[PDB]
Amino acid sequence: AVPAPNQQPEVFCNQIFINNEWHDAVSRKTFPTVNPSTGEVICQVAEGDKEDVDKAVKAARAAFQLGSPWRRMDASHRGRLLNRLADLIERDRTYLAALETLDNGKPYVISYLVDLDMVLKCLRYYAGWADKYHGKTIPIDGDFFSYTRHEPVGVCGQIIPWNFPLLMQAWKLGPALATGNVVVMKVAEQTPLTALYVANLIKEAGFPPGVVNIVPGFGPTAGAAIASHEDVDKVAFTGSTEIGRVIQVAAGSSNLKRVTLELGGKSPNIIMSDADMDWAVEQAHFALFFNQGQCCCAGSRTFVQEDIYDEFVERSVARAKSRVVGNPFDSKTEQGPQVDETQFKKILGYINTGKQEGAKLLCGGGIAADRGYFIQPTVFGDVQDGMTIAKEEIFGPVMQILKFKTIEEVVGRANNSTYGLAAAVFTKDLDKANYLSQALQAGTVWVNCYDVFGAQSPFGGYKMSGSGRELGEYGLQAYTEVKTVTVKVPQKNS
Amino acid sequence: AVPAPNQQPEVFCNQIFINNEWHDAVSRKTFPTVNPSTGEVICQVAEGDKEDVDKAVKAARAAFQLGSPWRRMDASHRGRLLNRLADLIERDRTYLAALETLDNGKPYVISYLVDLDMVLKCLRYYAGWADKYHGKTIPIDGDFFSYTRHEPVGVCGQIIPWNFPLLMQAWKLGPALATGNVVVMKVAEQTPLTALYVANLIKEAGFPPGVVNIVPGFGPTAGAAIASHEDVDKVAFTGSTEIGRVIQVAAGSSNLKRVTLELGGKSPNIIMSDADMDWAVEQAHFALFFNQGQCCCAGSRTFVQEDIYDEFVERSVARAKSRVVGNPFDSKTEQGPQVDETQFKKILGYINTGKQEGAKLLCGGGIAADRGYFIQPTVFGDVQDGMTIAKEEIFGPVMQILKFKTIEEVVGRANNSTYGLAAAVFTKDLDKANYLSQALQAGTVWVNCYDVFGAQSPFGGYKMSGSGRELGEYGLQAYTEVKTVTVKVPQKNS
Amino acid sequence: AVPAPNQQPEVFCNQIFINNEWHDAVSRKTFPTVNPSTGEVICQVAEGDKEDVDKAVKAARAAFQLGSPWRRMDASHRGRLLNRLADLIERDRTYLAALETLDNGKPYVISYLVDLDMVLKCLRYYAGWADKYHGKTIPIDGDFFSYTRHEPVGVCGQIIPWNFPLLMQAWKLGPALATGNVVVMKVAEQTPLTALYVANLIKEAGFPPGVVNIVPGFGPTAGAAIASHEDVDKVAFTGSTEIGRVIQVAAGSSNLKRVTLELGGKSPNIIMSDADMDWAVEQAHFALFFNQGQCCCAGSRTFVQEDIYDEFVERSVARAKSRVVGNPFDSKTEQGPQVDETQFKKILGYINTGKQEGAKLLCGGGIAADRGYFIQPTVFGDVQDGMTIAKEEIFGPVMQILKFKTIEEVVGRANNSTYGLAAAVFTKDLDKANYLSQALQAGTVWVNCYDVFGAQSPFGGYKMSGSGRELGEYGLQAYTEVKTVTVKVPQKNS
Amino acid sequence: AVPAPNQQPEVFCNQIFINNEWHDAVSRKTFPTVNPSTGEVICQVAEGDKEDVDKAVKAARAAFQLGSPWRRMDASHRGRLLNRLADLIERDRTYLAALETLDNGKPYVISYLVDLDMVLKCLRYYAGWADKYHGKTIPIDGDFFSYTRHEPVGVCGQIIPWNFPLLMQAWKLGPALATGNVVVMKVAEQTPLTALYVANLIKEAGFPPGVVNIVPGFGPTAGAAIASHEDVDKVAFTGSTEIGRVIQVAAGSSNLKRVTLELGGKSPNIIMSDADMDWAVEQAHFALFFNQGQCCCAGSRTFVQEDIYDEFVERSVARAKSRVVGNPFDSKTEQGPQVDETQFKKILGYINTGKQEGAKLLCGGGIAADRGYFIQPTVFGDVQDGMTIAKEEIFGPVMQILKFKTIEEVVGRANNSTYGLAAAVFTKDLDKANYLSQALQAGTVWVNCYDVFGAQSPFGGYKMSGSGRELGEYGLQAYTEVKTVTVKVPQKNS
Ligand SMILES: O=C(NCc1ccc2c(c1)OCO2)c1c(Cl)cccc1Cl
Ligand SMILES: O=C(NCc1ccc2c(c1)OCO2)c1c(Cl)cccc1Cl
Ligand SMILES: O=C(NCc1ccc2c(c1)OCO2)c1c(Cl)cccc1Cl
Ligand code: NA
Ligand code: NA
Ligand code: NA
Ligand code: NA
Repeated sequence: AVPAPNQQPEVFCNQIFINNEWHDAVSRKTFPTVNPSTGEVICQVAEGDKEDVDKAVKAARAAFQLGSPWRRMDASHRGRLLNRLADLIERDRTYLAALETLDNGKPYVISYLVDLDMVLKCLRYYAGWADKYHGKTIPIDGDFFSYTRHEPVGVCGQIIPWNFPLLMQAWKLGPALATGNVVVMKVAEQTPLTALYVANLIKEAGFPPGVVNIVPGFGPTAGAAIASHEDVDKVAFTGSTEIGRVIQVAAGSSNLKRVTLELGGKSPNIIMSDADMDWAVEQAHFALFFNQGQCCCAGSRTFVQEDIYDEFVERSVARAKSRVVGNPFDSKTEQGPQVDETQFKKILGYINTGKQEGAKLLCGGGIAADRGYFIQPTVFGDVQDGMTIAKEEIFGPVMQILKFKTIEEVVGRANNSTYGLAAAVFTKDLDKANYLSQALQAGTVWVNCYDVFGAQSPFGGYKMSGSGRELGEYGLQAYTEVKTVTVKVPQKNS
Repeated sequence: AVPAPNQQPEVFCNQIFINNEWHDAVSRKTFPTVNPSTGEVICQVAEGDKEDVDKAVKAARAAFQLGSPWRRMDASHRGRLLNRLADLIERDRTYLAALETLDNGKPYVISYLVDLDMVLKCLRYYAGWADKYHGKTIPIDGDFFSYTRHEPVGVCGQIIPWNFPLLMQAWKLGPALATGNVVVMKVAEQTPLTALYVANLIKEAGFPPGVVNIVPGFGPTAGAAIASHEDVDKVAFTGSTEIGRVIQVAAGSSNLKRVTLELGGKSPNIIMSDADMDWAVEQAHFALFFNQGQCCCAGSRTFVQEDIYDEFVERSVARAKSRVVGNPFDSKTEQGPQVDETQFKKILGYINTGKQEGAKLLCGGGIAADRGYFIQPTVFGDVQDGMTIAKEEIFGPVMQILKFKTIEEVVGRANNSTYGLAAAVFTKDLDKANYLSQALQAGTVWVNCYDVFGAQSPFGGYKMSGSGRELGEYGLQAYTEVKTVTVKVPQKNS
Repeated sequence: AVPAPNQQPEVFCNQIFINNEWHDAVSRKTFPTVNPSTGEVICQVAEGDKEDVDKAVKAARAAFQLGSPWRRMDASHRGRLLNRLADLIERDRTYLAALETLDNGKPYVISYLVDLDMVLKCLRYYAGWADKYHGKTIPIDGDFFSYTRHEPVGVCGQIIPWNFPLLMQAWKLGPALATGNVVVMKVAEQTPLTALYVANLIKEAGFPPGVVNIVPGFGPTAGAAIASHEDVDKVAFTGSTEIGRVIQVAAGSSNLKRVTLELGGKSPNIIMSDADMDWAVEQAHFALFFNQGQCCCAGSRTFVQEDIYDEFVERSVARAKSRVVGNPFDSKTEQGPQVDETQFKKILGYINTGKQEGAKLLCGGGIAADRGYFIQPTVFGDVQDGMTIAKEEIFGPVMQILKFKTIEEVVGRANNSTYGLAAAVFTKDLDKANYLSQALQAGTVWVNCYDVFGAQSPFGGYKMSGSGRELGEYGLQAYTEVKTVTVKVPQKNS
Repeated sequence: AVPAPNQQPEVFCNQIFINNEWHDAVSRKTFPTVNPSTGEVICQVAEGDKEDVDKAVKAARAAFQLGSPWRRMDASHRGRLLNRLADLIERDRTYLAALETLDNGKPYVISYLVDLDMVLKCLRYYAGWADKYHGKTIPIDGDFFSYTRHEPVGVCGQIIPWNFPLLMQAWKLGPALATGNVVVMKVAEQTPLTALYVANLIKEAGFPPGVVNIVPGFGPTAGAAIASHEDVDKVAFTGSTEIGRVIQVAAGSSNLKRVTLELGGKSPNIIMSDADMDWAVEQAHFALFFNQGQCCCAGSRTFVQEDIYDEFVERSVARAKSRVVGNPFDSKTEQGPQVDETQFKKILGYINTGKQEGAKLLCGGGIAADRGYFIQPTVFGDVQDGMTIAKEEIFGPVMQILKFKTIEEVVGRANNSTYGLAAAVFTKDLDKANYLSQALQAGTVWVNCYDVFGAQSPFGGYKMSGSGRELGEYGLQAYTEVKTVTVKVPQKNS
């Protein structure tokens, strides 16, 4: 049940947001952001660089000074401000969902019902944590009173991706602001607009100036400037595994800022022979093709027990052949365009590679429209662990189906990856679900479902899929600096 | 492996323990403790009364005075003392095991491998908690520093049953001592001996005098004096639901002391048609017959799905007839005698009451030896929910087997009870297991097992099976008094 | 900026509230509620009794059924509902504040700025807890997966007092509803009206029918009915220690329902000779006289070190004489009337008692007006520990000032009470502060302040001031029932 | 009351420890470890490099395989093993104490009463955590059951320093083993002996082969090997801020392993004018001179209020001159030799800068014995913030005394450092205490004490003193990898 979208939403924010004001870049340069459905430019956006990041960091540092409005504010009041922000986002939900669809390509129905819903749920979840993340009083030996203070880490540099622009902004801001930090945020060049607008709403909500600063721009410039900045206390980066390597080195090279990363994956989706066939087929489709395949936790390795392989495959092809690709503003559209021409071309490449390395093309495999970055839903069968398409993140509507015989075999094959973001298991058997959930080396294990996120439950990678967790109580850990205070007392008693 | 037992072990402690010293009752009166296996007196025990509880409580109060050795001792040291006590108990394991069997009647092999293992594991678990039950520092509104101290509740009265004499002592002392409380404990007249020997070890381990005081005696006398005492801060009572209510009333009429209760049960053991038959049969036998059926969480309503009912009943009667009843010191014996004559008569009465209401007596039904309180492993088939034996706690080797058709049915029938201590579900199905464990109104739900206890996991009743939880972190809650300290500061900052 | 009050607000709700609907008593009976300022009837209210409670409990039980809208609702959505209730209460703040003052007698400026603000803060605080009170996964011995579910305790009977009608309602509803329980609430006959109007807002907020039910009526009838009810799972009572006793006995005689109590106190306010004199004198006046002295935690024993005694007393008496008594709607008013004629008389009796037993009456001591129930702020000096006014809760504007010499002395005297709700220490010295805060046997110790409450920090009694805690994370404990699920697994690994 | 030392303890272990066996370096190269009191070689030690590290990592990885004895072991049993290891270390206490003094130089009385006591206390503390670090059950949105498993991070590389050889080993092993990780440990070339002996005790204790592996060697070889190893999951480094940056860059350039750092400091010790003079002077002495000044948290900037400055300086100089230097095994010795030639020369270098830059050398200043790396207790007065000795970590017995006026001024000065490991405040004033503890940007703030460690309380740096915390519950975090398991259920209910 969804409000009709404005199919050409106006843009009101496209600059640098520092101290609750809008700036051009110091260089006065701009860059274009494109509508992926048409390939035409939406507008130019302020192209931030090191000098701009420098202004934002100083503004945040100022806001963080002992005795500032933000530092003195009651924790409960930080929660009031987060709740007010969620309220304003709801007020503007229909507009934001459309703007999201315009800049990103995802279907408006999904932006509205999924993304913006999750944004509201995330911010309202963290609003509640603001005054509940207690330190401890500690029964240390001797005549001492010892306790810990949970203080903010300080100035947090936050780098976010283009696949879920508003949701990722929320995943970062929620825990950060709940714990009284200040942020310098770099948004993706492919999708800067919606986070920029939310910045205006952060102003409207009443956050003191400098508490949230947003610098659009490129990675080799704006992003690198953040990771390497000498007065940034903490960096949180979501993006490719390859770039997460650059970030941590830059943190080592600079001021030894604390680092968390959310990176790529090649998550195994395991279908046992006792699985509910219909449910598992639809879920495996969802697991892979959701959001044009542009999900770090995409179920891009579908392991199917040989007894049910043939039928599972037949039903999966039928579903993929009937997945509607088209204008993201049409309510019937299941899959919009890929985010840009670079991804468009990289995905086509992987398709070309999968055919060459002997995988069996079951459907799709081509461009799905002559304008915009639309790709046919694609399904490869008889995929082998050694193939490129079975090892590398494609980040597109390309499905991999593999065949296995035993539960021991599959555990080994599933875990034989340098990735470890997520995994799933479909089975009716209690013992099989418990065996696999324990044995799978992944940050999240779904059982008879996929892509089930809740602001209550932590998310993050094992292995090279990242480190640290977002969401849940766990999402607060990376944003807290712990101070022990130990006080001599006349005579300690229990 | 089990050392050969001393079948008539010497008794060294048979009086009232106060201030690490042994006292006669102030009346000098004593009572007999009997060997359940023969019906003969083992020895006399000091019969503690109100005047003896008063002495015990005054001693405990003095030990709890601010600045006392017990109050000043580091938390980690209370932990060291508990580990030392466990070490001492293990040193005297073979002796304690045999004395447990002599006074209580359970098989020596079980006293040694189960009861004593569990006593050691309980004490060592709680030793670990001594210095880890943190208070909080709290982001309170305004210019204040606010925190909580987790202090001991104070003088705790503890009344334990006769079914697991040593283990029940450990479940009480573990948490209370870990958190720095002092104890006045009343032990069952049926089984005073092992608990009094452990008082010797407590002194030997170095607990300051008055920290643990033990008063053997009767219920309406010593036990009542504890529950009704004006200077006792907290009572923990394990026993029947009936006496559980005397305790809460006595607390309310006196000083409004804090109360926790571990009462009776009539726990449902649910076997679905897709259970592993062999496993389900043995586990169901175990679930009911363990400890001569003297378990508050005995699976005394065995619900079996109609499709497998017949096979289940045949296998269950075969197993009940094979159960060896004899001298608990004989290694072949699976079942010792009931704890005393009162229990002996009562259980026999219940069997009669069941042969009345048209339940099929399938085996046993009668006395099993002309010497001692031995009762034949009894099975009732085709039991109906309205029958007295399907409603009331028997506390003897009497198994009730009921039939059911659907999952909705068994849920309602299982839940239709004023008891809710435990429950079990046997099934291979993920969803059935999850549906039932959520739906069942019980303090503990075991899946594909029964009587699985861990010091790590809490245990306690829903409904009239008690309130509060023992074991786990949760067992600390009832023994902690929370103090908020809120301090005016010059200027609060995050 | 306090909006001008309507001195005669309209009454919209005066019936029994069940299933989100307004009912007359089955008996059709009503009782008058009085304006303690004029002594004249405001209106009549439905007089609920056993049969009305029974209907409410049934409605509550029905709303609690597995699969019901309240049981199935996302934890996070319970939070949304609590947040909406707060918004509506804030929308109607001016009205509720005026209504509170009409029925209770407290100054309108205080109803508006203190009570209402605290209600909003309590509700918004607990809103945040709804989806954050996690159960545990537990490293139990053996090949098992063991975890705890934190389930709602169930049908909760809440009996609340007249001193803080709206605030006490919120302190009870917040934790109960955050944790998914259902409520049958008995409001005070002196002050039923504001609670009933809030019921209307509960409906407007969208809480399912039967989740909150309110039965206005008397104590020995509606109150006792809830306490003794066989289908009420938990009872929370705030009132006199004497009635707390009846509540506990009732719980024990019936179904062993869980019980928490917030009872009376005789809280010591300790002023060291090195305290800021001006601040100490204002805070001491506030501590005793706030809300016409009708606070469970009133600083009703003011201990003042002998070096500063004569000056403190002189300043205290001066402050008491200038305290403005009169019309609670008049901004100039500091002190309204006591709540009713029963309290009025009780306070006059204690005043006479004080004079009779030799306490030095320094000011007031009598009736301050003819209409209503106004009492002169009264100060006794040279009070001794053995005096009745030094021991018993007066619950009126009657201050006790006692002289002490040493910090070791004052600890014993402060602690020599059957009460232990709160205490305070005024001193500039770090060591004196830490010494006293540790040594004082009280649920809350304020340092250099008094009556500092935060939804974040727990509050409750030691000894006979009650058991359990309200506010903070601690306030969730009594509203939770712990279920252990222990599942057999093929092979346990770390 | 310290048992007599063996002043020339025999060495039993001097090789590489892998799989509970002793190995020569693959290259058979060795290196001398020297007694710093005499400058004479104690013995040769296996010089491990990359190849030996690879052997140790493979051993660790194997011990960590699902289904291995270490993986299947009950968590409570891991605790039993830690406690057993502690008992063994206690058995060998005088021996390890003497060998520590022999290889490191610290006085045997301190090694015995401080280092080994703290090793015992740390290991016993973490033993208790083994089975108590619960994951969560989470009330996620929707029809799901969601929980977290707290799993081990896996193969942990641990690089420890030479200043507290045994204690640092325990600080790393306690948490890592309590949570069921496996370790590859690199010990400092200056002090490899006591840690290798503890490896024998780990074997004796019962730890499976490969769970703990120790590779002595140099930093740029063995250490860099661990940090860059593609199969090490986590690294914990304690050492110079300079090296810590190498560690974080290796992490980033290899496998993105998780990293924690405990680095250097320049901690401020703040003496307010109302401090207790005698106490403050003796504690300022201890704060800096402890462990030959070889403490990361040394109070190396002693800020003293101008009103008591002169008296404080005179008293400090007097105490410094009386500080006994010499043979660490002599009971009168307060200060042993520095650890090695490199440190010796670097300290003398800093003393030279201090003189060159115009700091008043008040006592000491050079070599204190003709044999061994003994340096005189040195005090510089009237130090200025800009001086090299006020800024850089000296890590020797060189005291900086600075003069200040206001509390605001000194906060700004103390916080003007890229270090933030610890700090201390001396004052009798409640408000001053609270103001400073909050305001100081340090990982630990001591009040009226210094160098007060407890296993219960976390320790770690702000800014460039490190990241992550050791000790306490917090110390378990870096050693846990969190897994979310989200399960579809028939129907979610509260
Ligand atoms: O729509 C859902 N997930 C889609 C999804 C996929 C990848 C994502 C995501 C949501 O959030 C960030 O990454 C979804 C579902 Cl089917 C069930 C429960 C909760 C949720 Cl949120
Ligand atoms: O106005 C306050 N207390 C008044 C008060 C007294 C007794 C009470 C109460 C509020 O709530 C229940 O009992 C108050 C103050 Cl002065 C400082 C901080 C927070 C608060 Cl809430
Ligand atoms: O002797 C102590 N500290 C000395 C010390 C200094 C630096 C350290 C350390 C111990 O452990 C690691 O770093 C000490 C003191 Cl005076 C009081 C309580 C507890 C402790 Cl352990
Ligand atoms: Na775009
Ligand atoms: Na007996
Ligand atoms: Na009234
Ligand atoms: Na050496």
